[PDB]
Formats: sequence, structure tokens, C-alpha cells
Amino acid sequence: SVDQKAISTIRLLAVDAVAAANSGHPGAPLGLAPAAHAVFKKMRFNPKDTKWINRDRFVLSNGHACALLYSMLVLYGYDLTVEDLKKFRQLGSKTPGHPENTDVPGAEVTTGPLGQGICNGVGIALAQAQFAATYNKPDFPISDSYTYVFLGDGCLMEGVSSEASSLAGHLQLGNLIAFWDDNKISIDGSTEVAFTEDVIARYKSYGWHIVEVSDADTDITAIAAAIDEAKKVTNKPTLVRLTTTIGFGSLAQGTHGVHGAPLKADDIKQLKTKWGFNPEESFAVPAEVTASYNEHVAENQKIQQQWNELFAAYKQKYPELGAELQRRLDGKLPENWDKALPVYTPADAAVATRKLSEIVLSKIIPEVPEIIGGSADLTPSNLTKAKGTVDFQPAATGLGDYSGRYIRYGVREHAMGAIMNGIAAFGANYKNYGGTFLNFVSYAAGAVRLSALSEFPITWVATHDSIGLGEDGPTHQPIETLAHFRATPNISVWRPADGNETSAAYKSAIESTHTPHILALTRQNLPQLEGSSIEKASKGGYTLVQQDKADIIIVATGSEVSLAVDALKVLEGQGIKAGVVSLPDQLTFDKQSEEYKLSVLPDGVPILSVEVMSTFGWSKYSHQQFGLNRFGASGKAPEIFKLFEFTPEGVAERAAKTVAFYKGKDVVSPLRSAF
Amino acid sequence: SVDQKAISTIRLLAVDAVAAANSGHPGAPLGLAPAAHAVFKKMRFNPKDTKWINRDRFVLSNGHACALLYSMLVLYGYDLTVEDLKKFRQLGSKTPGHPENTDVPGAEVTTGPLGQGICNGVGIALAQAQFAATYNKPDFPISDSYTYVFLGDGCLMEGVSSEASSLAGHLQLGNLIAFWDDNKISIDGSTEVAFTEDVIARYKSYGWHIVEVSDADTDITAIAAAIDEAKKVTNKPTLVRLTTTIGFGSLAQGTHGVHGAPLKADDIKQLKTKWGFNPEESFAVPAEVTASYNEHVAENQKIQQQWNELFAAYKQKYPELGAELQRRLDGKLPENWDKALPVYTPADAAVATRKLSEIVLSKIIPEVPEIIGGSADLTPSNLTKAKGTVDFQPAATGLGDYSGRYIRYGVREHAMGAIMNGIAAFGANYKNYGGTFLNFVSYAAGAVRLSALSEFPITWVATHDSIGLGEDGPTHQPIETLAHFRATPNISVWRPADGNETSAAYKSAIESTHTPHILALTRQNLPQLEGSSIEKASKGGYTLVQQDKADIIIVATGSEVSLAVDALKVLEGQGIKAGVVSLPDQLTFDKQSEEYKLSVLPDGVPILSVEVMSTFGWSKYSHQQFGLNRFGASGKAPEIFKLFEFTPEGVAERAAKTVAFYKGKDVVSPLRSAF
Ligand SMILES: Cc1ncc(C[n+]2csc(CCOP(=O)(O)OP(=O)(O)O)c2C)c(N)n1
Ligand SMILES: Cc1ncc(C[n+]2csc(CCOP(=O)(O)OP(=O)(O)O)c2C)c(N)n1
Ligand SMILES: O=P(O)(O)OC[C@H]1O[C@H](O)[C@H](O)[C@@H]1O
Ligand SMILES: O=P(O)(O)OC[C@H]1O[C@H](O)[C@H](O)[C@@H]1O
Ligand SMILES: [Ca+2]
Ligand SMILES: [Ca+2]
Repeated sequence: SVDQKAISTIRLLAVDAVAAANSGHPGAPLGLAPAAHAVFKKMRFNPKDTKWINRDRFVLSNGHACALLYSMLVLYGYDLTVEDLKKFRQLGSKTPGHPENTDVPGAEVTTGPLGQGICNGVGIALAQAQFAATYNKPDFPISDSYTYVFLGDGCLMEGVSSEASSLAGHLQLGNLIAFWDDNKISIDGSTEVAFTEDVIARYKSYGWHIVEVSDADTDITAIAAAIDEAKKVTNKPTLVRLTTTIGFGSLAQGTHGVHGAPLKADDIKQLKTKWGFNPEESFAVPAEVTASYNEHVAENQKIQQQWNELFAAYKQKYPELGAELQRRLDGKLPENWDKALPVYTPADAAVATRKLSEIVLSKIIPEVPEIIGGSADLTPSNLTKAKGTVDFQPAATGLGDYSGRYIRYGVREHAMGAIMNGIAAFGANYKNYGGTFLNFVSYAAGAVRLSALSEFPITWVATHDSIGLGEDGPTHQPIETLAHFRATPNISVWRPADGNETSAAYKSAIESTHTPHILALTRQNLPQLEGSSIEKASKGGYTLVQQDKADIIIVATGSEVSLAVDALKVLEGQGIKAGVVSLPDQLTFDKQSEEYKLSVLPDGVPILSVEVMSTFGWSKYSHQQFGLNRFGASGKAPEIFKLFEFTPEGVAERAAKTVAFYKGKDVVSPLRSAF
Repeated sequence: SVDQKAISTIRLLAVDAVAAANSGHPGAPLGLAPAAHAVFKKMRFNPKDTKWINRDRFVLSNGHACALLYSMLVLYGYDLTVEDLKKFRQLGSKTPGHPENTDVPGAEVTTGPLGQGICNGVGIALAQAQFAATYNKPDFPISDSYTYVFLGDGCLMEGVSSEASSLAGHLQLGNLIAFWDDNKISIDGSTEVAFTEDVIARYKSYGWHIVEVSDADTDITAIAAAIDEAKKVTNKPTLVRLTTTIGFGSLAQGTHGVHGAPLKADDIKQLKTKWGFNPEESFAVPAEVTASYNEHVAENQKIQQQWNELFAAYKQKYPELGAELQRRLDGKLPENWDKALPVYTPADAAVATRKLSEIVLSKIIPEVPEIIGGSADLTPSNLTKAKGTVDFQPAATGLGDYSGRYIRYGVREHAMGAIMNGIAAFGANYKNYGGTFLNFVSYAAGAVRLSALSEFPITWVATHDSIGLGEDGPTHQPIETLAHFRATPNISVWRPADGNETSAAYKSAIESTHTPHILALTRQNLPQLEGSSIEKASKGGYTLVQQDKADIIIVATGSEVSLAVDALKVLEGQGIKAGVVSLPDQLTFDKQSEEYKLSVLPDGVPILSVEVMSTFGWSKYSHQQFGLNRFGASGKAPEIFKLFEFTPEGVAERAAKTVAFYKGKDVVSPLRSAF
């Protein structure tokens, strides 16, 4: 049949791609080709419009199997060709060894790090439910799409998927349909060696619906029926158990050897002949298969055409919502939304930057409907919920509604991070955030790094940033955390000092389209600074206190800017003139012009950095660094600052030593380099 | 009764400690006091010998509840007093806001970051089973101890606990007995808002035994009986569901408000009067309670006395095993064990450092019985199993035995990290390791940081360290990873260049008693270096190529040392004389004398670093840094190195630019500083 020919075509494209690269993973593509064929036949999508907002989404959580995904995209006429398949895993190609959303048309997210994709799918489904609740009206199903996810045993072993699956079941996300590749093989061999849990029983315990397909090597009728069944269960996410043979068809099927290396050439020959293909030919695409797939594309394009007319009619019937929806689909924030950002003067009271963050959110959430977010069980500590908003919950619970804007993530930082990536991936201009203590953003590093690589504008509201949190002690106090994330490409790490800087940090975070943000915020109160503004802080780094005859410039962030200002006064009594630079985001600063940066960190003057955590990175901006390179302590915060000499006098002492160290020396800006 | 008085004493000590600090968590201590009383009465321990190897272990995974733990330790006469309780959460005290094994007598591990403790308990239990299988003989139950863990809803939400619980069930760890504080409250309020899964059904799906105690506020008879029942189930870990009221007894019991802030003074008064205590008195310890607890200590000390005689008799009956056991309990490695480390010459073949690591393990595992370890489903890629060894599995499976030495962790990096901490915490000189790709050590950051804070000598075998891995691409290629861990206090991050350096890295890792190790190892082959040795590499940094008239010194690690040596030859043709420094571990180097360090990185010469990942930290050792501060690429590894100009010519160009940049300048060692 044509369906059988399509499945063979998919299998052999994937195998041939791996063969050409002499690298990659043929096993899961061989095992999952029937399911991929069946799922894509049920999906609504336009290969010529990858951003249609009512498309079904597909996520390959077992991203090593990407030769399968690329084969589907090629067969369906996405902007990816057989010539691209021939360049699988080759430098600069459109077919990298794991799928990257920035590079691969039809890759919704970046997968390969196990466990992430299923969580991303939870986030796509969460966003779809919130979006539909916000916009759908009687006779106007603006959003009614599904989220289909493939995942393997490795994803099921990774704790992040447990977190997201518990939460998805709680949230009754009925438009999520996941498929477990139940092939009983991982890299170390049989799953009997390490993974003997009853997966199905676990998923039932989360409140998921289950469908089992006992012969997923051949039974596409049952896979299609499983999808139909899942669609009828509107209040539970569904897990479809696909019992497959890894490497189905290979001489080496059902073995770990078929997981992650190219097949032998003789094996590929016998695959081709058993399935009616020419063993002398590679990258065959039978015209029957193209025709069948094209029929499905044409039908999907007519569905999108009708959706476009539905949307036009929606804009007439619901003028205000229609304009809002249009704006969001155009990727534009509300005009002058930023006029809602709070502004402060030096006469205003001292405030913790966690509380300043609460106040920002309180003002901007009503102004910008595409902002949603939550906390990982730290809502009253991170201060991440705007008073008067409703939680995102299924209405059946009585605890919220899908139109809600505040997500109770529970104690699930890693899944929160990956779910945020999924919400961003949904599109529609979602600007979403997640709160935890800065030290526990580290629990989510797997996902955070992918926010950066995937270029998603997600935001971490990361409070309790330092030893300033006090008594909870060294298990809670960041040391390495900012260095880690600043050393990751494409992460803005804002550490605002005061009210105006906190508003600049949010302006950046919400306006972002390609760069994730971490906002490092304080437990303790900080004064409003003389010289701060949204305008200046928006440059990432700026001259707070200009001193034309400076003996030294002190560069600082966050809670240490006020400390630097106080140290300036101590230094004046010692006959030393200091300037102060505030550096609320190193990435934003780095992106400014060379001349702007040199106006902040000029030649001819020693520069001392002050920040109460690792000194790593700080030599980019300073000659000497005063930081904290040991773990913290459990005590009242001011006593910890005193212990480590982060006091006006301690900073002044190190500033005076720095001035003395450079006496008789020629000093150029830390911004200078040899190459 | 005396038991009722003990429970009230525990509750009120905990409440009074929080009150004195005006900080901390009274709710879970109030709810768990009955269970703590019951468990400690069943436990065998010696307050005067915290390291007795056959003690039962207790772990407080919900570490915020530590006022409870400290109260138990005080009541039982550990080296912790009521005066220490009065200094709860105060700078420098023995009663920090979360328990720290380095500081608190009777704290087996450091908890507070949720999810970690239960995983640590899995590791303690894994070690106990391996230890017992290794040493026990007929009539010689050298090891027969239990591992008791308290955990809350937060630990159950964290994915790391799912990973460890799946694995513990697979491993049939019958001496693990965990207790869930089922109080239906977390920081964000009712667990109904975020955590509605059927926990018990999930634990059954992992192969755990369950006991439910419906009134754990009062029913210590049922809690004791649950322990007895758990002890009869020898092939399953047990979860005991303790249905409690958070803050039991408080006016605010059963609310989130009682979780994490001090009680009101009037609330504490009514607690005291309801329980027969003086509301005017704080830190009361009724002498009846002390007497009852002392009886249990005296009985436990007689048990340890008899164990000591058993051990003496064991050494007579089993002379070889007895001497081995003695040596391990003395904390000493075998005499001259390091003579088994492989040594190489520059005439030997090029080898990947992952393969050199395999070879080291193959030689030292037979020599050093206290080495055990595993991989997170990457055994044939990390090369972490010595041929001929048996896996750690329950014999019932036929897949291994508890005497085995190789652990199949599955795709569970975070739990692997926390389990390693538990194995180290068991003691008996265990030197344990865990393999994954370096980029996915980041999944385990929560645990890795605790290895450092807890001072545990665990080892990560972290292969595929860079763009050198090639085709798997940027989702797999570390950039930020070494900077992150080097910026964490107390982590040795070894990046060996060749065979001799790899042996030095293992010598350090195995000899360690207080410092975790990460060994960053290559996929690709590297040459044996002229000038390397175990002796020199053991210093962390050393002069590989000395050049008395150097125009520049190139400092490098790992795969980039050979690159630097090749660049030296290119520079010679340009009339530039270079020296080369190899810096296999920055922490070990930093610990050398100032004079030694200056012999490696002298004044008066420009120094260029070369390492194919983040430049963060490198200014400690260099004036200019050539690194990789963007994500990688999917392609053949040599082509990626060429793309980013990590070639002999690219290094030479930057070296020549560095020499030119410092012409006419006075250059001092990067090791110099102003303070
Ligand atoms: C977080 C993470 N850890 C480790 C790996 C390395 N890795 C790639 S695939 C795989 C396991 C393969 O098992 P499974 O998901 O069952 O895939 P299948 O063998 O069925 O193809 C591992 C451990 C990874 N990609 N991501
Ligand atoms: C990894 C991590 N994330 C977040 C926190 C902050 N935190 C401390 S206790 C807690 C939750 C309390 O819930 P539970 O464990 O049920 O404790 P109980 O309220 O019953 O005392 C949270 C989120 C933490 N300590 N560790
Ligand atoms: O005063 P906050 O810092 O907001 O919160 C106090 C504690 O309450 C919660 O357990 C938090 O995790 C803290 O440990
Ligand atoms: O050749 P190796 O790098 O050891 O392993 C090749 C692949 O096989 C496994 O999926 C690994 O995770 C890799 O992606
Ligand atoms: Ca599998
Ligand atoms: Ca709880």
C-alpha cells in the first residue's frame, strides 16, 4: 500500500542520512517511522507557514532520533530537502545532529538533552489552553490545536519529565498527547538493567489517560485509533505506549548496537530489498509517497485558509480582542506599554528588589495580556503574583481557570524552566516568567541553557540573590550562579540595584525576542540611588557617579552599588576620589558601542569590581576584583556582610590598595585586548 | 507518659529555637516530632561515636525542619547542647538554618535543597548493601544497618527524588525506610494547587513497599509497627505515609503560615500549657526525658561494644578481609596503590582521555576495593566499567549481585550525583564515581554543589568535554560548564592532556578526602606529551616547555596543550619564542606555594591562555585569553576546531598579537594582586 511505502521511505531516508554522515542514530527512527507517519497524517500544519498559530505542534523529545523528524519535514515539503538530508551532521548544514529550532524549519524546540522535549510539550499545551481560554468565543474556535510528543526511555528516566508529567496531569491538559517508544533498549542495553518501574502505573498516578499499542512496528490503524481516543479524553493528557522494536528491520534490530551508530552496508541492502526498494539507491523518494503527503498538505492549507477567514470574522465580531490578537501575532507589544513601568527618585524609600519586582509585575500584567508566569512553590517569597489575578488551573478544580495568568509550578524548577521554553515556543508574543531562589535556578540548568541556545525570551525571577538572604545559610546563598549563567552565551543576567534599575531589567526582559533573562533580586532592602534612571540602566552599564579626577572607578552590581557609593564617601576622607559604575546587565553592556563602553570604563584609571559572589568574568570590566569565592554562612545578613568585609570600610581599604598597586604604572581600560 | 513528655519536649525545643532566632521553620518539626521520637527509639547509634560503621543512619531530606533534628541530637547527648539551640541560625553557631555535615555532629549529609536527602539516603543504603555483601560472613553480620529518611511534599515534587526512587526500587534496597510527611501544605498553600498526584500509587509503580499511618500526630505505636513491617520486607525499599498536621498544636496548625516563620508568642504559651509545660520557660528539658533517652543510648553503646568484639573475632576468622576492613575504617588507601597507575612516554600512541580513564580504572579497581562507580546510561561511551567486574544488582535479578562494583544509574544524572554523595557519606573509605557527558553534569548541579559544600570525595567521569565530540553538536558541547564548576568553592576540575596527566587526575581523585573531582575527558585522540609526568601534573599546573628567553608563555589545558605545543613551532618560524604551561587542575595549582606558582607563571612575560570553552576565570593565570564564548556546531570535530581558529596558526596569530600588544609595557604575573 501507499502507507506501507511511505513508512519504508521514512525508514530508509533516516538510515541513508546516518549512513552518509557515518554518524548518528538509526534505531529509534526505524522503530518510530510507523507512528511518525500516523501522527503526521492526523496533524494540521502548513509546511509553507511554520508559524500558523492554530497548527498542531510536534516535539521529538528523543532528539537523537532526529533523522526521523528531518525525513518527515522533507517528505512534507518544509524548507528542508533531500540535499539537506545528505548533509546530516555536517558543519553548517540545516540537519544538525540534534534538532535546533533556530536552524531547522518545523523544529518547534531544541531537543537532544533528554527529558526536555516532553516538558516543552507540556508548556506548548499549557500556552494553547491559556490562549484558547483568552480568545475563543462561541462559533470562533480561534485555538483548538493539539501537542504531540515522542519520547523514549531516556526521557522517562530523567527527573525533569516526572516533574512536568505530574504538573500536566494536575492541570488536566487534554490536548497533550505523548507517545512512549517502548523498545526496552537504552545505551547500556536492556532496560531490565536500570529501568524496571511500571511506567504505565506511574502515569496513571499522575492523572494521565493511557492507550497501549502492542504492535507499533506495524499497526498504524491502532496508532490512529489511539489518537482518536486521546482526543475524546478532554480532561487528561494521554500517554500512548508504542511497543516497538528498536531498529525494526535491521539485522541488529532489538539491540543497543542499533541505537547510536550507522548500520552496516549489507544491513542497509537487505532493508531495501525486504521493503521493495533498490539496494543500489540511496535517498529514494517514491512519487506515490510525495503525492499522498501532498494531498494531506493541500487539505491542511485549506483548513488554514478557512482559519484565516474565521480570524477576519472574529475581528469584526470582537473588535477589541481581535485587535489584541492581531498585535500579538504581529509580535508587537502594546503601544507605549512601558509607560506603566514604575519610576523612583532618590527621595523614595529603600525597597528590596524582590518587592520592586512585585510592584513592576502589578503594573505591567494588566497592561500586557501576553505576560503570564508563576513560581516554583515560592509565591509569597519571590513575590511573583499580581494581586487580583486568577491562577491558571482547570476550572473543574475550582482553584483557577485556563484564562488565568499565574502558574503554581510546585517544587519543580527544572520542569518550570522547560515549560517556560514551551510557552515561548507556542508563540503569540508570550512573555513568560518563573520564580525561584537564585541558588535553585541551578536545578534547572539543563533547561536554562536551552533557553539561550533556542533564543527564547523567557524570564527567571530569581530572588534571594546572595548572602543578603541571611539565616537560611550557605545551602541557599549563591556564589557561582551568576558566573555560570553569564558564561553561557546569550543570557542577560540583570542584577538591578534599585527601583529604576529593576524597571529597566523588566523593560529588557519583556521586550526581548531572542534572549532569555535572569533577574537576580534581593531579599533585603536597598536605597534608591542618586543618578539611576530607566534610560541609563537600559544600557546595561552606566556611570552612576562621574568623577573627572578619579583615582579609581568602582564598578558594582545590585546590592553592592549602594556599598560602592558609601565607600566613595569613606575614600573621600582618605583623600581618594572615586567614581562609581553600575553594571546591571553585562550582556546588554557588552552589546553597546565601543565608544559608549569606554565612556563608562575609560583608560588611565584603575577599576575595582565589587559583587558579593564569584569574581569570575569580572576581569572583563576591572583590574582588581573584590568578590566572595567561598561558601556563605547562616546568620543575620548584615553580620555576614561584616564577616566578609563587604562594608564601606572594607571596600575603601581594597580601593586604596588598588590605587597604591598602580602607582607608577600605565593603566588601560579592561575593555582593551590584543585580539 | 514519658513518651508523650518526650514528644512535647522535642516540639517545644524546636519552637523555642525558632523563637530565639526569630527565623526558621516550626511547622514540620511540630508535625514530625512523634515520628522522630519513634524512629530514634528504633535506631542504633552512639552519640559519642558518630562514625560507628554499623550505625543506623538518619537523613532529614526536608532540611528546613532542622530544628527537629537538632532537638533530637541535643536530647540524645550528641556534641550539641541547649546552648547551641539557643544560637539557632546565628552566625558561627553549630545550629545553622539548614543542616551541614561539616558543622553539625550527627548530620550525615547537608540538606535544605529539596530532594537531595532522600537521594543521599538511597546512596547510604546502596553503600550499606555493597559493604555488607563484601564483608559479611556466616556468624559475622559486620554490616546490617538501616537508612531512615524523612521527606516532605517538596522533596516528592523535585525530579531528582523520582530518579532515585525509581532506581532504589529497581535495586530492591530493603534496608531503606523513608517517611513522607503527608501534611498537604507547602509554601504556596494546599497541595491541591499543584501536587494532586497519587504518591502512593507512584511509589508502588517503582516497586516500593508502602505502610500508611493515618494518625501520625499521635500514633507512635503505629509508626513503630510500620518500621517493624518495613524490616520484614527485605527486597523493597519502604515508604511510610505519615499523615500529620503541619504545626500540630499551634493555633495556626494546618496552614502555610506555620511552615516558615516563627510562631506568635501567645501561640507558644498555649502550646506549653496544653502539654503541661511552663509557658514562662523556654528550652525546657525534663529530666525524665533525658533519663529515658539515656537508657536507649546505653543500650546502643552495649550493642556497639559487642560489635567491636564481633569485629575482633572477624579479624581472627577472616584475616585478609579483616585487615582490609580495618584499613578502610582507618581511612587509609592500600599501601603503594598508586604504583598501579599507568605511566606513558612520548613514544606511546595517541589516546583519547576517555580511553586513558578506562585504562586507569582497569588497573586501580582490582587494587582498591573501596572504588565503586557507574554511569548514567553511557557505559560504552564514558568507558567507565572495568572488564570482568560484576554489576551492583540484587542477585534475584540475575543481572549482578550486591557485591558488584559497577552501577547502572540509567538516565539519571542528578540522582547519580546525590547518590554518590550518599555513598561517600556512608564512609568506610568509599571512593566512588559517576560517568556522563560533561555537558550533562549540569543536570546534576544541585547535587554537585552539595558535594563541594559537604566536602565529599566523589568523582565525575565527564567525557565528551568540548567541540571535540563533533557531530552531536551544540546541545552536547560544553561552553560554560568548567567555568561554572571552577567558580564553585572546593571543586577540583581536572582536564588532563594525556596519559600521565590522566593518571595524576585519578591519583588526586582517589586520594581526596574533602574535595569532589570532575574529570573532563575527551572523545578524540590526543598525543602523549614531551615533558608530562604524574609528578609534575600532580601540582595542578606545571611548566611543560621551559623557554628562558620567552617572548610569551601559552597556558592551556586538556586537548589545547598539544595545540599550544604545535603553535610554539609555528611561532618559532615567526621569530617568537614561546613557553608552554599545562594547567590540568586550577584548584590544585592554586593550593601550591606562591613561589611554585610564580615559577610557572613568572613576572615579565605576557601569558596567553588557550582552552576551547569559556574564558571566565582564565585571567587568574593569563593576560589575554583565547577561548570559545559562543555555542558550538554539528560537524566533524576537526572542522569545528578549524572554524573557530583553534589551530596552530590561529593560536600563533593571537600569540603574536599578544606579544605586540605588550611591546613597551611592563608586565607582571597574573598571580599578582592589590589585595
Ligand atoms: C540529559 C542527557 N543525558 C544523557 C544523554 C546521552 N544519551 C543520548 S540517547 C541516550 C539514551 C537512549 O535511550 P532511549 O531514550 O531509550 O533511546 P533509544 O535507545 O530507544 O533510541 C543517552 C543516555 C543525553 N542525550 N541527554
Ligand atoms: C530545591 C529547592 N527549591 C526550593 C526551596 C525553597 N523551599 C523551602 S521549603 C519549601 C517547600 C515546603 O514544602 P514541604 O517540603 O511540603 O514542607 P512543609 O511545608 O510540609 O514544611 C520550598 C519550596 C528549597 N529549599 N529547595
Ligand atoms: O522570609 P522569606 O525569605 O520570604 O521566607 C522564609 C522561609 O520560608 C520559606 O521556607 C522560604 O523558602 C524561606 O526558607
Ligand atoms: O561514539 P560515542 O560518542 O561514544 O557515542 C555515539 C552516540 O551514541 C550515544 O547516543 C551517545 O550519547 C552518542 O550520541
Ligand atoms: Ca529506548
Ligand atoms: Ca508539606
